[PDB]
Amino acid sequence: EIQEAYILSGARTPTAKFNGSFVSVSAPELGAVAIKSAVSKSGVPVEKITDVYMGNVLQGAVGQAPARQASMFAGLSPTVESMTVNKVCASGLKAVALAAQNIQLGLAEAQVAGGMENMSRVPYYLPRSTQLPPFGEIKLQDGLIQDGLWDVYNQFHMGICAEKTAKKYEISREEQDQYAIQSYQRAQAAWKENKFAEEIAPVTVKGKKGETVVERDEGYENLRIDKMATLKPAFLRDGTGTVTAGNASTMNDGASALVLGSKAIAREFAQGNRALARIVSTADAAIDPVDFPVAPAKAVPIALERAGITKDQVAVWEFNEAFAAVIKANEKILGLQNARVNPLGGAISLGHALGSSGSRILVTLLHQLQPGEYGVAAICNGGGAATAMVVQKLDRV
Amino acid sequence: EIQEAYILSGARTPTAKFNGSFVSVSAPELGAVAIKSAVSKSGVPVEKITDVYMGNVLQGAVGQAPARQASMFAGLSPTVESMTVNKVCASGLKAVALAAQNIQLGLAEAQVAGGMENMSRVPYYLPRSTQLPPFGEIKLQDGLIQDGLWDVYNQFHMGICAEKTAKKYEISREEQDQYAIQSYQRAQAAWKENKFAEEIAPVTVKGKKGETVVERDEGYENLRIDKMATLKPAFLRDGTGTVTAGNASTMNDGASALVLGSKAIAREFAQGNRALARIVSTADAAIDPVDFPVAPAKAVPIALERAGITKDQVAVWEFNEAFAAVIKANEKILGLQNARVNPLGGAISLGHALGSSGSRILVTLLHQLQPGEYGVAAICNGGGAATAMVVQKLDRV
Amino acid sequence: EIQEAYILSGARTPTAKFNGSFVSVSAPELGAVAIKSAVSKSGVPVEKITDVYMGNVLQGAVGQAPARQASMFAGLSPTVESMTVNKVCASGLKAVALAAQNIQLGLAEAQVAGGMENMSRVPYYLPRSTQLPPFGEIKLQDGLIQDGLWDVYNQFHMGICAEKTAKKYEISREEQDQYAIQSYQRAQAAWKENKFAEEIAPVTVKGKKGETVVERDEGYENLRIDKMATLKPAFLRDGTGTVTAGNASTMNDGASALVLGSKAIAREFAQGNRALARIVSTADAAIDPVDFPVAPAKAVPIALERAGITKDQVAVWEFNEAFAAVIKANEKILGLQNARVNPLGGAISLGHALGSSGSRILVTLLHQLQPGEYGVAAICNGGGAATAMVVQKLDRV
Amino acid sequence: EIQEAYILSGARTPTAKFNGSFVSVSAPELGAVAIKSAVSKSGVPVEKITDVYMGNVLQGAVGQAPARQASMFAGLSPTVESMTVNKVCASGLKAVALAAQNIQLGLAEAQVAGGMENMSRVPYYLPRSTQLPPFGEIKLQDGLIQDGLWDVYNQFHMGICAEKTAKKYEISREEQDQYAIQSYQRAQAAWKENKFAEEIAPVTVKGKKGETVVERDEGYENLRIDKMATLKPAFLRDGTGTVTAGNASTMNDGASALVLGSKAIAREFAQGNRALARIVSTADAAIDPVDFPVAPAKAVPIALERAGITKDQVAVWEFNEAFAAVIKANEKILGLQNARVNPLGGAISLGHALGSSGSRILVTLLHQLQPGEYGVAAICNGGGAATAMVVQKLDRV
Repeated sequence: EIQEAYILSGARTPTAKFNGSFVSVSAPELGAVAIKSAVSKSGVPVEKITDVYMGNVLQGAVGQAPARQASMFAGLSPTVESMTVNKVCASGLKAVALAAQNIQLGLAEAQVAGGMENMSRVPYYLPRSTQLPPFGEIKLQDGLIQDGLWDVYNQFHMGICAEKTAKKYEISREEQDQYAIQSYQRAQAAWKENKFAEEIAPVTVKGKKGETVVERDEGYENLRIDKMATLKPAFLRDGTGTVTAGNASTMNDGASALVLGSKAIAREFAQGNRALARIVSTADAAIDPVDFPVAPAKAVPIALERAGITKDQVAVWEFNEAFAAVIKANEKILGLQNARVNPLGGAISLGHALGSSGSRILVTLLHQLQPGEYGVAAICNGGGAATAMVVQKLDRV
Repeated sequence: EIQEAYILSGARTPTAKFNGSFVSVSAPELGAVAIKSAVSKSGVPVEKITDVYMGNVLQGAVGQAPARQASMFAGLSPTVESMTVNKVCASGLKAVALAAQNIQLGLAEAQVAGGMENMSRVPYYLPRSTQLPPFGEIKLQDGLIQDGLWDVYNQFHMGICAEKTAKKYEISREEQDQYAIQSYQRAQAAWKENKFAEEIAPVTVKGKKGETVVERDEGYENLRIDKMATLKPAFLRDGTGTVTAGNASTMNDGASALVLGSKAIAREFAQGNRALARIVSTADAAIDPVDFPVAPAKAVPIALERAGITKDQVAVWEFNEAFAAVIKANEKILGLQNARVNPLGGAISLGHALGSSGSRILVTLLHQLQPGEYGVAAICNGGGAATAMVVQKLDRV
Repeated sequence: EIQEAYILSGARTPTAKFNGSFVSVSAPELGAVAIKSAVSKSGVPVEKITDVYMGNVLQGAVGQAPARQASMFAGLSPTVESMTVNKVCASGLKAVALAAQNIQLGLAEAQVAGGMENMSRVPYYLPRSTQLPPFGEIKLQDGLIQDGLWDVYNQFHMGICAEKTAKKYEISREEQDQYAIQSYQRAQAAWKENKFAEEIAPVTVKGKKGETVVERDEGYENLRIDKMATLKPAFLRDGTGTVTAGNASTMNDGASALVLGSKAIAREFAQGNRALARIVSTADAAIDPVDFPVAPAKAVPIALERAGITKDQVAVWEFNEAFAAVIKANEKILGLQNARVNPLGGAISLGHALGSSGSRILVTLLHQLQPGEYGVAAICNGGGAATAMVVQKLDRV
Repeated sequence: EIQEAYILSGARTPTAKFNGSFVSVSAPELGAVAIKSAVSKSGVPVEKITDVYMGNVLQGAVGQAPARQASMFAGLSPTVESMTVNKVCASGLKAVALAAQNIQLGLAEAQVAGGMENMSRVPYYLPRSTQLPPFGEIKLQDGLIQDGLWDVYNQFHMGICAEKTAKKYEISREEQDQYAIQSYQRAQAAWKENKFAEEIAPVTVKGKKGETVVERDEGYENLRIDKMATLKPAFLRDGTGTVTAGNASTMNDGASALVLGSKAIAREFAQGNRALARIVSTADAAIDPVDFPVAPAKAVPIALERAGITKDQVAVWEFNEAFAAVIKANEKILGLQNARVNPLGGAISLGHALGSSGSRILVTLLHQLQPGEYGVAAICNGGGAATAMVVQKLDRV
């Protein structure tokens, strides 16, 4: 009596630059535009949707119950339950898996899930009087670094963890800069062909002078293939530095949302749906924190097993491009050198709104699968962990 | 083939006052102490536990992946997966349901779940350069208020939500103070008889020169019956105010954790476990944000329906005492005036560490049920929601 | 045996915009530039100069002993004594008076004196732990407001003081806005003909890529004659308001410095010096804090009396344009609507670096005086006071 | 033509501990209390007093025109002119020398002058948006440290300057501790005989429980002769260090004020005055910033020559006890190791309100001279400078 869960629809905001277009738009406002567009496209009447689960990594100053904000700003009923989920970078995918579980268990027939992040709006932390010294210099941490990008156990940046997977699998500066230039080109190629028009939910940002409609990603046109090899290593300055701002993910503001359904709900409302797919399997996996870059290589086989398919049976892989080194290490271990991996670009060129990325790569995946094809979305997360989902694209049922 | 999920064991830190015994101990350090104790008391080999789900509502400056830190500081393997959950005050119960689902779907045989909050260590928020005015006065938000206790939709304290439920259900200042007084007395009674010794995991605070072992809830000895009628309203000062510091929960630091298992794991390892129980059902439910106080009245029936039991079959009820007004309104609507609700005290007297409280009431519940008895934990949460769990205490499986 | 004191030099930095070209350049580093130039142009060997007195009304985060910093950055010997003076907006004129007094008493034969402010660099104030509340919202004062522009006794902006001087002496919105347009045109006319080239000392700003040389006042171009009449009252928002951002002075970053000498030093080194003049008198005067705008009307008569001259003998008046309402009020009381007041514009168009403006309007006066002419510099200051100096331009002796 | 100036009265507040009795009382309120007393003991009719000059080193968040605030809170007329003077630690004595100059030129007949500092109330500095990085950790400077106690040129504490002076003049840990023990003992002797009753103006602190009258210095009782030789160096902690919290100035809150008069005003109203004295000479001197400790040794001879007296004609020396090492070094250079130096204690035991201390030592010096005796107040200040005043105590004329 374990049931099956279907993706009926998917939408994402454009991915804006750090301190760019979405500075005045909170993560839940971004969530709201992704959820409004997902429910519209699902063909499901809003009253069947009973829960909104949204990933959000940096919750500081977002106000009470971020997920609940997104739900309410999307115009959903106050009767719809909600939850903000933090599996760091995996938050968005994990949220989709949690919503699927509600359907798999018979507890609900329709769900919305995804993620959201406004990195521009994460704040600095001032401790209260009892945790301040009585005199002398105070250091205030940036939430982006202390909560987002700093390993607790080995007290260094995620960038250093990548440096140590880059050496252990012999992934050079040149190999990394090659993958990054290719991510930028695939993104430019996909935008010229307009491959993101149907998944994208435009954000109307207000203001004093204007009203601007943002409908295009920000940062994918910034490729200077000249400069890329001329960049300093951003994290390791002991001579052996290979990760740079060029060949790593950028910080971004953005959101993404999907509507999920039972077999019954998919049949009645979703048969022609463009993003219609079965959730075949999900899997989480963890190893040592420093080794978070290769966690996906642990999660993917568990997911493939639970789906009873081989690697060769998945048409498209979407792995989140945290760092070029991450993709190349994971390509090596799973033997995916000639697989379709991030064909339209990834987080190096399209951006990384942390809480959203897990569900944004799923939205991108579903739009580039043919009927009957298996897809895989996998994303690594800080602390040494990863979430992978197997999806089968469908025309009906 | 939906499997059954069993609580094998349960522990909680003491609940320390705001700016007290735990200012130096981060929420995940507190988490690790409750987890260490729960796994130890479970009798399950540590390698069979595959996931740690911790509730935590105010994640600011806790550092990356708060639940991951709790799991590692507990000595659990880096192979153990984690996720930190934010359903505001319901976070800790929701985390237990989420872990139960892993077992129900056959994805794991043993879990740890619970919650943690250090309200002392919640920072103030300073926005970055791009959100600050060029000149003129700046307001820094506390963070306890902006993220914890401030409604986004009606821009006012959770306390005003309590005031409106107090008027609507004609719950008097005197009725509130009388419940508050009873909460204090029940907590003093319980501490005199040492009724919390089994469930409490002492915390070792490495102080200035020496080291203090905390094993006693702080706050429950602070009843001044005489002064109770003359306390100022904390939130509403128009003459109609009824909710005070006296009849409201306090801010607190603490953590709580349980070990869950499959039938196979309980049989082989937990026969006769002191806190052994079946998770018979769970329910989430939501209504208008201002009516969050009464959301538990909507969830409890759904959870009783899914257990196939009636109110009268519930031996004891653990409802979170967010405000006296909350417990009285729920007692009215569900007709539980003559049922055993919060027999040993609650949040008014024993404290409210937001992210922990949902799992803290479950731990307290399990230690006061006889073999074969049914119990309900229920907890309201900001944005207008609640979750309720039905448990059946057991000698063996 | 009271000796006379003469002015031999006279320099000022360009007045940069708030958050303009000098954000990187500390008020002392600005002072040093204006000092280096004024000692160079004096002809006096640097070893004869024994003291540096500099105005600076906003000293927060400037570092130890601002005036000292100015002196040392200016290359002057550690043997030179310094003091930083705060008479709010009079600070710069006051420091010249006090340096003159050293010469008037026979304690020294050569002094540098003047003023400096970097309002861009004025900080916000965070109370230490003993003056912070244990929880809830904190207000951080700007300091441009709290220390700079806020009357202590009547808790309102210097702007409100001006409003009450604008009503009392019936000075209308249109009368203010006329004077402002007039000021803006006199500054353009002056810069077109390049009149400030002699008095300005260019500031080389060291940047991340190259070096910029700033030689031009920033803000005198910004006249939109039409928009002036539609600008909202800045300070008084009950309908009756007349004072605007446009008809008021701006916040600015700049410095000014003069070299003073004994008769003996003037004769031996400074005959036919461009700036050469005798300080014939000074006077300070104070009234009610709200009436600080009309305080130059109490100080100029006293200063004339001590000079032993009549109003109609003074060639050029330089009153600081703190507001348009100020200049007009003082034109009505002294009967100067028929005299040369601020011929080359003032603080409305040329800016207002608080601590510098006193000595700035002095340098600007000395450069537009012909031999044997009497000039008066006068400057109102917050708390209800003013400082007036009478000079006599000289070719020799 | 140059007159001479008379001290007619002298008052100070008790010197309160850092974060002690005056936390809630702003520097200008403390100045007001000291001014009220000095005016009241002057037996000058208030309206003859035309100017208030007060030292204040740390003006941040004190509000506009600190000296004006002291004047107005004292009850003096808005008629009265004011100025706040910043010569670091020499501020209060320089203020007295400036006010005298007004009398010595014939510009006034009666002046108030002194200093004030609330080091408890000095704030931390948050730069505005334009001087903050776009992301990453921020350091907030205390303000006591950055403006008060940090050398700009060398980038180290005023305590490191003392450590250099200590080693250059072979002043050992034991020698420094002996002077500090002696300072505490002399201060205890002076308090047991009530030798400060005449000069101390008690401060009334309004609380949220009642009123407190503070009449006694805080800190002079804290001597533990045992624990003094066991204290860790405070500023040089590499093992080389000699200066401790014990043998250095404390941080303190306090204020001090004298009334000054013409020969004509002394005669008509101050014959008999307890504190009555002539200002014989005043001198400022400057050397290398690291050498500030020894700047008094350069300033004293200049002040003596201008007084036309020799060292031996001085009954009592008050040198501000910034560091025990500062006193012992100047004693060596000037050959005053056997002279009457700080007989009733100093800043090491009696505290050190920066802006106040220069005039505080002057009022202490006046109350221990006999008629016809010469006294010297000398005080080193940050940036490598000092101010010395020579007075002659007088019973009349």
